[PDB]
Order: sequence, then C-alpha cells, then structure tokens
Amino acid sequence: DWEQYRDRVNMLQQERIRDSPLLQAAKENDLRLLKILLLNDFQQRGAVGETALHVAALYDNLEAATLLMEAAPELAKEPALCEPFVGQTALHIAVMNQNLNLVRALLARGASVSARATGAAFRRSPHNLIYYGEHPLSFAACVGSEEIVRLLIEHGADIRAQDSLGNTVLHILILQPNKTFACQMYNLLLSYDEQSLELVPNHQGLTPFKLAGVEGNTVMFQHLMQKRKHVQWTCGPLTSTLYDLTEIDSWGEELSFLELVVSSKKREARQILEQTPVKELVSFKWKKYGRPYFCVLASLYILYMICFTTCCIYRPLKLRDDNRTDPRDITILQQKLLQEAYVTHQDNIRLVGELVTVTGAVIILLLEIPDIFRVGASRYFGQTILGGPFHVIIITYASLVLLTMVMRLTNMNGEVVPLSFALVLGWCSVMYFARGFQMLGPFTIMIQKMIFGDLMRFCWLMAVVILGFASAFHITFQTEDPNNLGEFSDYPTALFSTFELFLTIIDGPANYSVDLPFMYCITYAAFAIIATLLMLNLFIAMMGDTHWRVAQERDELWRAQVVATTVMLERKMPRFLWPRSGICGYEYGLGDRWFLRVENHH
Amino acid sequence: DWEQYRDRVNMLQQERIRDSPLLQAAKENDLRLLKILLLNDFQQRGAVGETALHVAALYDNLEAATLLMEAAPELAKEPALCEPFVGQTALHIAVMNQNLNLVRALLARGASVSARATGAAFRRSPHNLIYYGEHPLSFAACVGSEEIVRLLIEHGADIRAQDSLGNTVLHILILQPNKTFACQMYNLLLSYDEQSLELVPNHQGLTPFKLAGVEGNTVMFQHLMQKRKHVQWTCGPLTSTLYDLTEIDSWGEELSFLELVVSSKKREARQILEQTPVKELVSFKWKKYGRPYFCVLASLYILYMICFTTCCIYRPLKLRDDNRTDPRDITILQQKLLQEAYVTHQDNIRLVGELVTVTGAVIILLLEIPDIFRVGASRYFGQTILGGPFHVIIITYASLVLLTMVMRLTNMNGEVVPLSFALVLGWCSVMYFARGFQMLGPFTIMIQKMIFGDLMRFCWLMAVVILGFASAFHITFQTEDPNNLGEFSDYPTALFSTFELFLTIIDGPANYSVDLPFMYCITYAAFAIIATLLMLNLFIAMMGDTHWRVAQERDELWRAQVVATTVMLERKMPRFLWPRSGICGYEYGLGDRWFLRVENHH
Ligand SMILES: CC(C)[C@@H](C)/C=C/[C@@H](C)[C@H]1CC[C@H]2C3=CC=C4C[C@@H](O)CC[C@]4(C)[C@H]3CC[C@]12C
Ligand SMILES: CC(C)[C@@H](C)/C=C/[C@@H](C)[C@H]1CC[C@H]2C3=CC=C4C[C@@H](O)CC[C@]4(C)[C@H]3CC[C@]12C
Ligand SMILES: CC(C)[C@@H](C)/C=C/[C@@H](C)[C@H]1CC[C@H]2C3=CC=C4C[C@@H](O)CC[C@]4(C)[C@H]3CC[C@]12C
Ligand SMILES: CC(C)[C@@H](C)/C=C/[C@@H](C)[C@H]1CC[C@H]2C3=CC=C4C[C@@H](O)CC[C@]4(C)[C@H]3CC[C@]12C
Repeated sequence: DWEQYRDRVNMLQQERIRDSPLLQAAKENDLRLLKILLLNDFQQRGAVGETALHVAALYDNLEAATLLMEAAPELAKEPALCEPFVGQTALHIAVMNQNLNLVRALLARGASVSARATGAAFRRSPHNLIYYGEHPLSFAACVGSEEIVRLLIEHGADIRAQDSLGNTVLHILILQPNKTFACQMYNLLLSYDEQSLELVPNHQGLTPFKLAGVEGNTVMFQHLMQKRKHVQWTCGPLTSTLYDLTEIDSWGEELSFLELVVSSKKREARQILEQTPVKELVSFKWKKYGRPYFCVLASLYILYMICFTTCCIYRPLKLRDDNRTDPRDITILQQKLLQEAYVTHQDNIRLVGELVTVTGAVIILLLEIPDIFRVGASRYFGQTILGGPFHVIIITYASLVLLTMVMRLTNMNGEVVPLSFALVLGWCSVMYFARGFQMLGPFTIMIQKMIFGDLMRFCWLMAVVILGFASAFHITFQTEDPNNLGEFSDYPTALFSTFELFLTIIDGPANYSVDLPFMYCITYAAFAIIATLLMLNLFIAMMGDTHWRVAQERDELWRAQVVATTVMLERKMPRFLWPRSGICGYEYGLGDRWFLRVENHH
Repeated sequence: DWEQYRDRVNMLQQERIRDSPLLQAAKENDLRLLKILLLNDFQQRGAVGETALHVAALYDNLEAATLLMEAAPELAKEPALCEPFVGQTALHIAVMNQNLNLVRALLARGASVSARATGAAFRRSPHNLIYYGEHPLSFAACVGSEEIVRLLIEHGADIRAQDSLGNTVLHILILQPNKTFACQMYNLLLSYDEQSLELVPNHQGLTPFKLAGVEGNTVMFQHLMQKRKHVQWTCGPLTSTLYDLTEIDSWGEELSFLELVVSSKKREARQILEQTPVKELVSFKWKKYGRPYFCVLASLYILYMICFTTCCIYRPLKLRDDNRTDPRDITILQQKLLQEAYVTHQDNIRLVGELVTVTGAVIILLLEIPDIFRVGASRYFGQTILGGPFHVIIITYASLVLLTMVMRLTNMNGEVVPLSFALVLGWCSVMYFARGFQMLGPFTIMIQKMIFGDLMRFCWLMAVVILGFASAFHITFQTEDPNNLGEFSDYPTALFSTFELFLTIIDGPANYSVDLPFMYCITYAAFAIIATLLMLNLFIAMMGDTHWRVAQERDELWRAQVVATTVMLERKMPRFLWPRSGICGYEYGLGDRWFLRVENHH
C-alpha cells in the first residue's frame, strides 16, 4: 500500500532524527550541543537520506543551518538519496518554508539552482497532496513568494526548466488551486522570458493555454486572454474587442483546443466554454453551420431508421410446414430461405432496402471505430459530453445488423432475436440527435442520469423484492391447478408475473369461481403494501428529489454537449462545408492570424 | 449576415485608419506628426466615411481635435457618408464619450445641433446594443450627462426632434435600461418644454405614457404618475390621492392604454397593471362589471355546450340496410338522409336545437374573426394573456360545426368525424372561462405551460420509444397466431398497443394457455423497465420540478389574464352595460377629466 510505505518512511525518518544527536540538535535548534558536536561525522544521513542541514531547513532553524554551513560548506550541495525524496536539497525545503535568509545563505554556500527533486513525493499523483514541480524555481513560484523567485532567477535558475512530466514552471503554476495570485506569478515569470515559454509543449503535447483549457482554470484562461485581445475602439458604453483565435480555434491541428476541453475528465473544463472568446465562437459555429448540418443528419438517420423498420416489417416469412403438435404451440409461420425469398418485385424493393440498411451499418462502423482509437475506449463510451452510451448502442446496432446480414446469407433460423435488439437499439439511438435542441437535450441528459442513478439502485432492491415474493407465490401455487391460476405455475413464469404485478402492468390474479389459498391473499396483500404502494411511489419521490438536485448540472451538460457536437461536426465533415471561423487578418494587414470581434456594453 | 458585414466594416475602418497617417495621428494623439502634416489633403475619409476629426472624437483626443479644427474649421460640419454610420458627425461621438470641452469646441466651430445620424448602427434593432436616437440631444440625454443637454439646448437643439422611428427624446429616454436617472433627465427636458411634448405620438401612435406602459417601465410609469396625481388631504396616517385617468382609461380611443399593456410582447408590461392607479382601476372594473358579465357569459356558453351535446346524442340514425358480411364488421346503424330525418316532433326539437347551435357558431365567428385583424394572428393566437390557444380551439370548433352543417345539407356520410372533433374542442373551450376564477385560472395556465413544455418533449422521445418497441413487438409476433395474441398482429395495431402499454391503460398481453415466444418476454421486460418504470414516473418528476419553478409566473399570468379579460369585456360589450369608470370632474368643477380616488395608509 502507498499509505503504509509513506507512513513507515515518515516514522523511520523521525526515528533516525531522534537517534542521531546532530539531527536532533538541527531539529530543535539546540545551539550549545551543536557547537560541542561540531567542535568534536558531519555527512551522516537519515532514513530518507537527508543531512542535518535538511533537518534545519525542515524545522526552520536559521541559526543551526548557519552553524553547519559554517562547519560544513559542502553540506549545501548534497541532495537526499533514497526513493521517496531523491533529489531534494536543502534549498527545496528552505524555499517551501519561505525562509528568505536561509535561501540567501544556501545560495551563498553554493546551492544548486537547477536541482531536480525526482522523488515520489513531488510527482503529480493522487498520493501527493501538492504538485509543486521538481526545480526550486517552480517551488518558489508555487509557494507564493515573489522575492525568492527574483533571487533564484538572478542566481541563474532556468525559467524554461522541465520536470519528468515535461511541465514548465508555467504549467505547474496553472495546476495550482490558488488561481488568483498564480496570474501575478505568471506575469512575473513572463517578464523574464523577454521560441516563447508559452509555446513549450507538455509531454502530453499541451501548451499552458491548452493546459488551462483542459484543467478548467477559468481565471487563468481569462488572464491569458488579456494578452491576446485588442480593443479597437471605445465609444461611450460600447467597446469593440478583437480576440485572437490562434490558440483557441487551432486550425490544422489534429488535437485542437476545444476538442481537448470538451473531452476532458474534469468537471471545471466545461466552464471554459462560457468565456469571452470561446462562447461566441462556438455559438457562431453552432448557429451558422452546426445546427443545420445536425438537423439534416438527424433527418437522414430518421429516414434510414424508417427504411430499416420497413425492411423488418416486410421480412420474408412462409407458412410452417411442420404441424402444430403441441396445443400450447402457436407458431404458424417460419422464415424463408435465400433462394425462396427474393423472387418477386416487392422482394427486390426489400432487397435494395436491406442493401441500403447494410450500407448504412457499414458507414456507421467506418465513422465510429476510428473515433475510439483517437480518444480512448474509457472516454468515448464514458463521457456523456461526447455521447457516451449513444456510441455504445450505435455500435451495437451496427454489429447486430451485420449479424442479421450474415444470418441471412448463412440461412440460420432465429433472425427475430438480432432484429429485435437492432430495432430497439437503433430507434433508441435517434435520441442522440436530441442534444441539438433545447427542448429535448436536457431531458435526454436527465434520462441518462436517472438510468445510471435512481433506476439502478431501485432495480437492485427490486430484484430482491421480486425474487422473494416470486418464490413465495410459486410455493403457494405449487399445490393448485395451473389451469385456474397460471401466473405462478412455473418459477420463471412466477418471476415474470411477480415483476409485472410489482409494476401493475397485469391484473392481480383472482378467480372468484374457485377458492384460492389464503397464503396467496396474505402474501399478495403484503406485496401490494410494500411493492405497489410503498416502493413504486418512493421511486417517483426519489426521482423528484434527484430531478431538482441536478438540474443546473443538466443545463451545463447540455451546453457542453452542444459544443462537443459542434467540435465533432467540424472535425468529421468535409472542410468545404465548414469554412474557417473568424475574421482573416491577411485582408487587413494584421499578419496571418484569425480574429473574432466582440462588441459588449459596459 | 449582419454580424459579418458589421465586422468587415469595423476592420475596414480600423485598416483605413491605420493606412492613413492623419487618421493614425488623430487616433493615438500624436501631436508632432499632426503639426508636420497640417503644415504640409485634410478632408480624406476612411472606410466608414469619417474624417480625422471623427477619429479624434472617437479616441477622446482633445488636443488633436483642436489642432484639426484650427487647421480645418469646416471639418466640424461634415458627417459620415457610407451606410452603417451615415449622418454621424463628430458632435455625436463627442457627446457619446461625454467630452464636455470637445463638445464646446465643436459648437464653437459650427457643429450642427440638429444633425440626424440615420445610419444602421443607430436604429432600434436587435443588431444594435444601444438605441440612443439620431439627434445629439437624444444622445446626450441617453448617455447620462446633464451639462451637455443644457449646452445643446442653449445652442439651439430642437427638444421636439423626431427620428426615423418617430420617437421624440422622451420616447428614447423611456426606452433606456437605466430606469432611474432617466426620470431626472425627463424632468430636465420637460423643464424646457414650458401642444405639449408629452402628447407627441410615435409612428406606432404611442405617447410616452403609452410607450412606458408598453415597454413595462414601472419606475418611469410611477414617475409619470406623480404629475397626474393630487393629494386632497392628509389626516394622520391616512391620505387621499386623486389620480387622473385621462391617459390610463383612454375613453373613446380605439387603442387604449390597458389594451396596449395587456397585449404587449414584453414580460415587464404585466407589472404596469400592479401600479398605484391601474391596479385599483382594473380591480374596480373586474369586481363591479367584469366578473358578473363573465359569469353569465360562461353560463350561457355552458348552456350552449349542453344544447350542442344533446343535439349530438340524439342525431338521426337508421338501421343499416347492407348486411354485415365481414365477421369483424360491427356497424349496425347508419346515418339518415335529409328528408328521412326531420319527420317527427323530437326531430323538430333537435332541428331548433341544431339551429341554435349553428346560430351560436356563426355568432362565435362574428366575434373572433374581427379580433384577429385588429391585433394580428401572431399575437391573438400566441399570447396566453388574451387567451391564445382558446381562440384557436374556439375558431376550430365553429369551423367544424359549420362543416357538419354543410355535411348535413349536402348529405355526406361521416358526420361522426367533425362531430367528435367539435365536441372535444367545444367542451375543452369551456376552460377559457376558468380565468375569471382564482381557483381554476392558474391551474389552467399551468396546464397550458405543461402542454407546450414537458408534454411536448416527453411525447417527442415517447414517439422514439414507442416506435422501437412497437417494431420489436410486431416482428416478434409476426410468426404466431393472431387469434391468441392480437395486440401486435398489424403494425398500426402494434403501434397503438405499444402506446397503450406504455401508458398502462391496457393489460400486458399474456395467454398462459399457450406458449408465447421468449423474445416477447425479454422485450416486454425491457419495455416495462424503461417505458413504464423509468419514463412514466420521470414525467411526474419533471412536471413536479417545472410546477414549482413557474408558479410565481403562473400567478402573474393569471392576474394579467384577468385584466385582459376585463379589457376585452369593456371593449366588446355595449356601452350602456359598461359605464365609464372613475369620478367625473364636471360634477365638481375640475374640468372634463375623470379621476380615481385612492386612500392609503402610511
Ligand atoms: C430487450 C432488449 C432490446 C434490451 C437490452 C433493451 C434495451 C434498451 C431498452 C435500453 C438499453 C440501454 C438503454 C439506454 C442507455 C442510455 C441512454 C442515454 C439517455 O440519455 C437516453 C436514453 C438511452 C439511449 C437509453 C434508452 C434505453 C436503452 C437503449
Ligand atoms: C432487476 C432488474 C435488473 C430487472 C431488469 C430484472 C427483471 C427480471 C425480474 C426479469 C427480466 C427478464 C425476465 C424474463 C425474461 C424471459 C423469460 C423467458 C420466459 O419464457 C420465461 C420467463 C423469463 C425467464 C423472464 C423472467 C423474469 C425476468 C428475469
Ligand atoms: C382526437 C382529437 C379531438 C384531438 C385533436 C384532440 C384534441 C384535444 C384533446 C386538445 C387539442 C389542443 C388542446 C389544448 C390546448 C390548450 C389549452 C390551454 C390550457 O390552458 C387549457 C387546456 C387546453 C384547452 C388544451 C386541452 C386539450 C386540447 C383541446
Ligand atoms: C408522439 C405523440 C405526438 C403521440 C400523440 C403519438 C401517438 C401515436 C403512437 C398514436 C396516436 C394516434 C394513433 C392511432 C390512431 C388511429 C389509428 C387507426 C387504427 O385503425 C389503427 C391504429 C392507428 C393508426 C393508431 C396508431 C398509434 C397512433 C399513431
């Protein structure tokens, strides 16, 4: 376990500090015994691998630290050695504690300004509570001190230093939860930059602009957009602003800014889409091109669904050759063969309809299966922003249509099974296009939240109630005639009848001409009290609570779904139908950049 | 597109400012190169059509503006020429920026005080963020400056100047969203008025009083009612106020104040009906005359509905001459002819009842069809204040009754179709009279909001669910005997049965004497989980959320419906049954005005 190993490391470090007298005197700033010991091994290390100067920097002992840098000047260069803190120097712990004079004394003794703390306690992990980087400059930028940052820069710290994750100091500053003073430190560190430091990619390929978009740092995004705007004029309450769309539109890039924002796992990333360039950019993209193309694609999919349904209704069936020996058997028709089916003109119309259906199912798999590999199977099917479960049911519908096609070509009986699954899933996949409308999109998201929410727990306890009462009903009617009351004659029939009686979609089985057992009456009274009266209306109460508790999240989810649909439509549709958004700067002498003009009222 | 043209105009204006050195020096207030250029074309124009003095007034450059009015005194008279800003002078941009000394210097050089900015960026449009008028006096009244208003008036600006929309400066002041300081500017501009400026109509025929009523400017209405009130006395906590009803009652006018207020498309116009004269005026009108007349009209309509229903029940039917050849055919009666029907005394009673029904349907079309033309088909049927959908179903009911009348006179079979539509619509039109009661009016409005709200989206996804499961059920029972389970024998029958099974108004089809396919069991279990359990109760949860989220709007909608019903009853009923409201001033020597007395407690 990671917690037990870190706990053992911490108590071992404290124990080896306690056993060593030099480490103890560096811990509680005991000057007298320090002078006695330094007058009388100075490079002894603890369990972490740290020196006594590390202990003095850890416990904020300035006098003790100056004492052992006077006695041992080389002690200000050695880092810790063992795994959880390897690379940590005394400069790192002095910078973390914001001790200005200790940092000055360490830099006077020869502390490295580019020491890399590559330990496991400094990586960006859920194990670590903080992620301040690996360099002392990143640590000083993240603790919140200006003066140690200027001191480290004037002593020769690399501003463009990258850690093991590839993050520069700008990336680590953006990854902080302060979100307000990090802009001041960003301005301070950009003052010393004058390629740019703002265009140095991450190991994930992210600029600091793209990292601020992904992590949902809205204040940092607004601060970054100040340097990319230009106020054209201000006339009274009206002002015209010219936002740069180079980093935002990301034309020609395989992974754009908006694609990374709408496919981010953070809940705060959807608030980037409501900012001052981005909201009107995606609104213009949706109003001018996204909505009509989504509407005609929805119309084409509805026509394709109508064609598939009409091919399902007119499927080839012949009269059953085998006689109905069993009285309970009611099958009078059976499937036709390959040569027996397509012999008429209506069969040729159904043939071209089925060819259109198979062509549409192949086209569906040519558009979805590449999209799993570009993003990932966890994000393509798990993110409701991109249309997660809808892609699952669409891929399943295409697979079932191809299974029915090879069933037809192989002449296997039982086409009704994949045709029924394909019909239900393909028709329920038309709700994917509901996200393009304000009337239906939030309701579809609420359906998605209720299916994976209240319905799952309700069905989980419903299985228990239905199993118990179905077993009780089946053992109650195990001694009676199944002709007079056949709801509980067989145990699967008892389970189905009890499920239907819970949902009250069938009547309570009562035959007044005969004498039912009293155990059925008592068990069904309890079933009607607990299942019908209590549980079926408690589901309505629970969904009524959960409906108003997630309505705001539902609206923001729908807005981000509209933006992600716009991004998907711009990525997949041809370029000649999706012109580049914004105003071209080459027509007006502003270089090769594209801008978006916003006129606001203050 | 209007946004792209305005964006191109703005970037072209900035580009032509950037290319020209005179426009550039007027932009960033470069005095040195300005003196060099003026010592060395001065009337050059940009893309907008503006001079360099326009640029100096736009970028608030006082010294630059004084420089080119010293060099070119005629430059302070030329307006912009091209379409989006035609008529805009430098005085307009100086007034917009609230530059007092620049306005003084322009007026010293000979700037026109009555320049009309007839461009497309100054009209009252949703394209423009502001509507400040076309004259510099309206601009100075709307930016919020007293001093430039007094300066422009003392320099000879017309206070009664009207723009292309016909609005005076009072109208444009009322159309501002400040709503508090606009009263101070209204008092300032009325101080210089002393026909009155307050009685100058709009091109829509509106006074500033009527414009404040239409736009829902409640603070401006309260400020306007201070000049039309008169405190008779004040005795302790009791004070008696005498409000003038000349502008409010609008006796003799075809388009009154209250009719314009209740038929306004703004949501804030319904708050005018709660103000200090208007609320008690419409309350006295409703309590004294509106409620009893509405009650007796509702009673007459209920009696007419009873007569029409009784004529529908006793309709002439004869025994079917053709034999029932088809076993499924159950039609045993058919319609009588014209000469065959009215042969008895009960047939004569039904004849006079049907004549009363046709007379009522003709009277209905004589009262509604004129009212569409006076207001408009979008507002008569779209505004729930006036009874929008109720007029639609009433006109449809009258049309269906006349269609049944010509069907009877033409002897066409199939009267049951328009008689069924007419019965349902005419009986559901009795809910129009529910607005006169506190118990039923808000509930009727909530029904209207739920029909066009949650029910529409629920039915839109319900069509998808029912279509998919109906197709699955029909292909499941395509091979079985239709005698033992005929719910899904035909595809329209499968669609109807699946809709009924979703709403659980029929039982789940189960025949325990025969063996149903397992695909029906799996598909119906999924149908009962998704449609019956999830969706049918999620509709209740969604309507429970939407009920409490619009309840206040429901109450205000009902109050405005009561006021609009009072206005309609006063307009349509004869004058001898609706006496003029208020206290006549001729009986007490106060001229020919009518007043309403309000006694309040402070
Ligand atoms: C007998 C078979 C056909 C079984 C497996 C039935 C499955 C259907 C009824 C279920 C399986 C997964 C379901 C499902 C998953 C997720 C969503 C997203 C939501 O926003 C709209 C509804 C929607 C689309 C629903 C509709 C109902 C579906 C499609
Ligand atoms: C608890 C949740 C997950 C819901 C969906 C479960 C419902 C159970 C009670 C339902 C769903 C599918 C049903 C079902 C499907 C098909 C058949 C085949 C039929 O010839 C005998 C009954 C039988 C075996 C029934 C029994 C009851 C089942 C198992
Ligand atoms: C088979 C036919 C008769 C079809 C078309 C039925 C239509 C009826 C049921 C529908 C059509 C329009 C509906 C309708 C529209 C608007 C309103 C306003 C609301 O505040 C009260 C209910 C009311 C009055 C409802 C009642 C139900 C009506 C009248
Ligand atoms: C989705 C919303 C808008 C609601 C109202 C739609 C409901 C559908 C499922 C209903 C409404 C009217 C129904 C309907 C009306 C009349 C007939 C004639 C009958 O001889 C065969 C069934 C048939 C054809 C059914 C089929 C199911 C329909 C089409």
